[PDB]
Amino acid sequence: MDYHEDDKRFRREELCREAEFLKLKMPTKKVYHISETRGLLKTINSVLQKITDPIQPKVAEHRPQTTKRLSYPFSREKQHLFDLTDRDSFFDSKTRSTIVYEILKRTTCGITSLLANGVYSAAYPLHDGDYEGDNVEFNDRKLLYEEWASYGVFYKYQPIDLVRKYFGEKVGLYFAWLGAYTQMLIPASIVGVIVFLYGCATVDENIPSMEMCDQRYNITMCPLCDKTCSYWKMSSACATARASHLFDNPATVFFSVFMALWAATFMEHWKRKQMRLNYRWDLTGFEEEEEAVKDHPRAEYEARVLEKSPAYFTNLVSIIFMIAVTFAIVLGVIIYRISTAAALAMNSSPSVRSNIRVTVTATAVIINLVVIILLDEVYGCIARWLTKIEVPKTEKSFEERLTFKAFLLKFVNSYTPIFYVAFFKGRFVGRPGDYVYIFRSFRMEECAPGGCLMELCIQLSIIMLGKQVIQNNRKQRYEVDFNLEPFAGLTPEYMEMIIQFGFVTLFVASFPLAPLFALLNNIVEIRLDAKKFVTELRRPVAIRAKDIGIWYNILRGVGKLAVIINAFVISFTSDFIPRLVYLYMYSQNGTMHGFVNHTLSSFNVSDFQNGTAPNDPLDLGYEVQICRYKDYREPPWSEHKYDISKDFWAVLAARLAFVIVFQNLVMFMSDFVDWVIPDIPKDISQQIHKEKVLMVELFMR
Amino acid sequence: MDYHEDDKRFRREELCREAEFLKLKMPTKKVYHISETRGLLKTINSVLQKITDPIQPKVAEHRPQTTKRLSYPFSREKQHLFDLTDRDSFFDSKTRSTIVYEILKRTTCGITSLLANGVYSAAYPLHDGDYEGDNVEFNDRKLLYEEWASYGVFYKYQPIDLVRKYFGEKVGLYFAWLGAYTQMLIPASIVGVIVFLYGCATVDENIPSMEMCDQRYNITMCPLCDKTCSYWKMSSACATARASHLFDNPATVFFSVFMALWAATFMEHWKRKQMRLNYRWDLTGFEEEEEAVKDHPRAEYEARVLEKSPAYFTNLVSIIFMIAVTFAIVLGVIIYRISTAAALAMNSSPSVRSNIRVTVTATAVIINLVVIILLDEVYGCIARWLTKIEVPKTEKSFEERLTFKAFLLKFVNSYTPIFYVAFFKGRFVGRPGDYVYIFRSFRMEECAPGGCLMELCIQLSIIMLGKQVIQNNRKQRYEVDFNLEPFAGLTPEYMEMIIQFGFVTLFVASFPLAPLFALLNNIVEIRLDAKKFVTELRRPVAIRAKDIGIWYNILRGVGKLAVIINAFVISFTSDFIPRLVYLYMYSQNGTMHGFVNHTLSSFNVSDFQNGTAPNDPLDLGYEVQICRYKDYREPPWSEHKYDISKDFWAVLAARLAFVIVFQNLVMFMSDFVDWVIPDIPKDISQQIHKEKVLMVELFMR
Ligand SMILES: [Ca+2]
Ligand SMILES: [Ca+2]
Ligand SMILES: [Ca+2]
Ligand SMILES: [Ca+2]
Repeated sequence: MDYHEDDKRFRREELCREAEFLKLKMPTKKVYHISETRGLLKTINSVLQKITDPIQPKVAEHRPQTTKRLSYPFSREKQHLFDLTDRDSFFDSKTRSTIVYEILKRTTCGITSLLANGVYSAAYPLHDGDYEGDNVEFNDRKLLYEEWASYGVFYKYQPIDLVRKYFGEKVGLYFAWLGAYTQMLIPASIVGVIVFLYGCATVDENIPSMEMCDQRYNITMCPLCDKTCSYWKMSSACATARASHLFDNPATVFFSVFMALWAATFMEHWKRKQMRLNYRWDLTGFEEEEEAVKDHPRAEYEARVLEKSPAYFTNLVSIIFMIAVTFAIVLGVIIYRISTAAALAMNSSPSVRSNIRVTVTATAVIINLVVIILLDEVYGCIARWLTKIEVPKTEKSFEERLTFKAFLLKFVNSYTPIFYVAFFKGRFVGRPGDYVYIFRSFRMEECAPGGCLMELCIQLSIIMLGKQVIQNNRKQRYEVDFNLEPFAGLTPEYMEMIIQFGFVTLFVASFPLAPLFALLNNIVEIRLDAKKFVTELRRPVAIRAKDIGIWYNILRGVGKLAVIINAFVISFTSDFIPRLVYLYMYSQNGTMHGFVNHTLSSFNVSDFQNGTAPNDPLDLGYEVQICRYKDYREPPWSEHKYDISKDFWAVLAARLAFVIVFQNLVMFMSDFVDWVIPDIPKDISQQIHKEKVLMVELFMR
Repeated sequence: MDYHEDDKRFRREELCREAEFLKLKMPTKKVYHISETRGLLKTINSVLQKITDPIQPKVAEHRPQTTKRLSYPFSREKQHLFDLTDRDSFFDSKTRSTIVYEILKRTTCGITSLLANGVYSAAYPLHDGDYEGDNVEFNDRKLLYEEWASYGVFYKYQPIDLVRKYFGEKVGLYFAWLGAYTQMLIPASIVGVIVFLYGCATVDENIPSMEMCDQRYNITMCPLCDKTCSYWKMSSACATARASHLFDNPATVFFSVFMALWAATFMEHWKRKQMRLNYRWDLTGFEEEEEAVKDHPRAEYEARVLEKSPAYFTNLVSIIFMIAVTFAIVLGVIIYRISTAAALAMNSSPSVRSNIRVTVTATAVIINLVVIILLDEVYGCIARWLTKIEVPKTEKSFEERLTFKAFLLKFVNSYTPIFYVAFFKGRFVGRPGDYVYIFRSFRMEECAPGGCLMELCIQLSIIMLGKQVIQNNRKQRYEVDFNLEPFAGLTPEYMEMIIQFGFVTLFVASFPLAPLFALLNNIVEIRLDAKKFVTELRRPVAIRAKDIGIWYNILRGVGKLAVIINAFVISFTSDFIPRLVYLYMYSQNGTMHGFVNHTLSSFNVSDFQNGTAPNDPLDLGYEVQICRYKDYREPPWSEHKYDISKDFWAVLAARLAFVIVFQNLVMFMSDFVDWVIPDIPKDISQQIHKEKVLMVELFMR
């Protein structure tokens, strides 16, 4: 049981002599202000860095950090830059660790240069006591384990003041943002359940659904593949049409508008909440610019350029990153294209005879998700290498550029198959008179029969649930925390949340119960992150932060892109605009009767291109003469046959007009939601006004 | 010649006794810190308010206001909140007037309550000396008259430090913004002249222009009016087609993109320039919130609601303002509709026989501009009355709400005829088989023959030049400034500049030399505003300001609306998308030959509706059987005649797709221009860093 002390570093004790000299030179600089104690356990030494009482005001004044006062107006104690009070244990462990880390970073041979050189293996603070220990005494770690880091306390609120008090305000800000996201997902999940129940309660009487599942019509569709498969009855796929209505009803369009407004309201609710937490924790912006130490490779680079005496190199690095992003996009496209074929071969190998084209698609999206998880680490390493060779000036810019590059790579390799299936999947394929052949021998495949909106939503389901699947399916203190996993950072924990937010905002024009899945994921992910921070990972160094930072701009950009993505999803891949066009232009009775016969276009089977027709035309029991495809083209009994008709141009014009109306009106409503809701709450403003006039009154006398 | 003194107020000296008692009560409160001297000239007294030396540090410390320091690092003197230096005339006239006005506003019976009550006619400062006076001694007013307020010094730069030193920093900020606007209009004007010369150098060989001005084709167009006029040859209007190419060439589309980027660049340049001027003048944000005195009607309202013991009343006021704005819109539409008819009757009264339909349109837009100038004051008074009955809490919110209401009313009544001619002018009229009749007897008019883009640009020309036309076509001091016109405010001077900016950004997709007209207007308007501020108007009270305020948000909103307005102008009223559609879909040779025959649609003259055909079908010398209109409809020799064909839907789909592409790409490029250009300049940041570390170093010792 070590005494009350602070951040400790780990040495390498058995060139080696130069490393030992560098390991001993800095403690000689630490003699004046840091106490030390060495320890041997079996073969490797370690050192301790307890700091003394008079040096806490020495560093707490040069770096301005807040301190609670004595007076309590309205039973709420005020704060000040420094207050001197006896029984000096009021400096909690996070403040002491921050002061010691600032001492380590300021004193040169910074501690990061010695850690990257290799003379120091690690430098971590120690957790206060132990969690779930026998006969422990009022531990903050134990309190956070029993009240916050438990699966049986998931419904209760989280002690955000306690997690700020223990793991600092960056981890506190992350958990407050995650709690705000989880709390805002509840009304979206409720409305999503309502919309899904509306879809389930209407699909029985949905007129296209009954027209497409009806027998005695005997409509024979076009083969949709090469000479391997053949003509298929449309009714044989209309069970997909029963699943199709649950995702493209007008309630889903209202749901898209509601989630645009919900993303806006969440953005300014978090904008107010971060100012509320800034009022609660620290409003001092005295941490001024150009105070962090520069990078040692940056120092070497500037020494080199002053000896040999930039923007061009940084522009070249950004260009290389741009072709890297384009390569990632085309790589994701080709990975999805080969993964669906690999799943098709795997399912056709033992002749399972599913005859549903859903289990094979689930296998395809599962192996695609596996490959995406495999290349996520590759893209992270590529982004880190690209950012390190640019050698930014400070650590903050280094972290922000690494964050930007990693987020763009995660965005492209996590949304490339979904953007491929949603938009560029079965539109560029031509008429059955003549198809388009990529590499002059392979046809570009059409999507799922009866509508690949079902394919899009099951890919969304599997990819969103895969993140849940991969997570759900005599000794002294210093060696115990040495056995613990080191703390990496909040950046990969923000990455998955931002990707989930992209799923929630970008693709609920096709999946109304995505907020429900996101809420069910976040409910257990809050407790998993709590258990990981309390039990497994080492104590974070509690770096000071004011707001979230770059991820707020990332959320704003995702929300702005979600408007145009949702508009394009509703217009093009949702098959809702053609229903409106048939209802208001071609109905002739005011009802949606004959919509399926209007959408389908005839094709004479004598006009295939060089044996593309199937080898078995008698599989249906009759010799079919005309198949029906879906492209809005002229019938074969016309003067200009297999040509684009007026209906295609009318439907396309209506789709583009709806994109214009949706995008403009939804951006205007989001701007109105931004304008109405103030950034600063009125109560926080009157409280900070009262606090500043009360401190002026107190310091007047 | 009065001595060195400050702001003086004007009394009413011959109930009257109560007014006299209120006029004498407040000078008794002025005895302690203000000196006074009374003066009679013929019948009315006046008072003087020279302030004493010890009161200047008393008020200059409670309200933190700038004071130059003695030391000059890099030949630039620093700034501190207060410095004590002998020869106390370093406090210039604007600071003394501001201190005296703050004294007047703080001391109760505020000075605005006594001025609105009626006991005080005016309260104005005196100009330092006189301009252009004989044997004057280094006057700032004289220096600004010969160096800034003159028409012979228009090419030189303006002394922005001197105008800040004399009329304060609000007038300085207005003149700096006007100078930045004039300087940024120069490259836009150069590119506009280049684009206009490109249009002039191509119109000779423009294939639609030669096809439309060619003889021997003998195309007879539809009557385009009621039974009054008759069929007209298209060539008889193709001189308008020679003017039409100068405004809808592809250089104009590139010009629209260039002005979107130019508006973004101007916004970021002014954003940097206002921070530069903030560094030069004052960076202190110590003027905290809730320090201004509340309104007396607001005090009466809160006293009433506390005695009798809001959001509903404010919402009702905003609703009344919304129906007021809608009424202004429909009023502007009907004013244009009756003004064109009034001009037509006025021109047809003496039988001028112009036969050009341009002089009558110029008369229509001139009288429309006259009516708009007439109702601008009406809308300003309506906005002031609507804002005053809402009784806002402070003066700043009162001015901002009055500004918002006045700007919306100015926007609607200044852009309603232009938005009417651009978009809703000749599109809702039907085919010549059957027209639409408003009020069941009057046809909705078609616009000018050969293209009403010419009508739109001549209306833009006249409305933009009308603001230039209405502007170009033994005694002591206190009585001299009493004879001068009182200072109203910078709000009406900002209104015309914002309307000019709306003209520059919203409508250069149809008028490429609008920045040239704006530059030629601003060149003389800077000098007229300078002469008005120096010679005619009284001295402003020099209220402190940091940025412009609401007008920056207004400029941002105008620039954001300009993207979609320009996209709709290029797609719908520019006739550029149909040229692209004919070139890439119907050309059959790759050239623009037969475009006029493709756009025009035939109509049999046997199919007019109830005598709508003209009374004189033999005016052209032949009995015409088929006229040609412009609606993309099926020919009469068709199974479905006079019906919308495939070409209309294709052209409409291309127009909407171009609106989508233009809006999305142009907003992305504007966001990229905002993102690349930093808000704070790097040199200003390094200088404020150097200044703060040097003041820390000085105050350390
Ligand atoms: Ca996590
Ligand atoms: Ca807001
Ligand atoms: Ca003016
Ligand atoms: Ca910027």
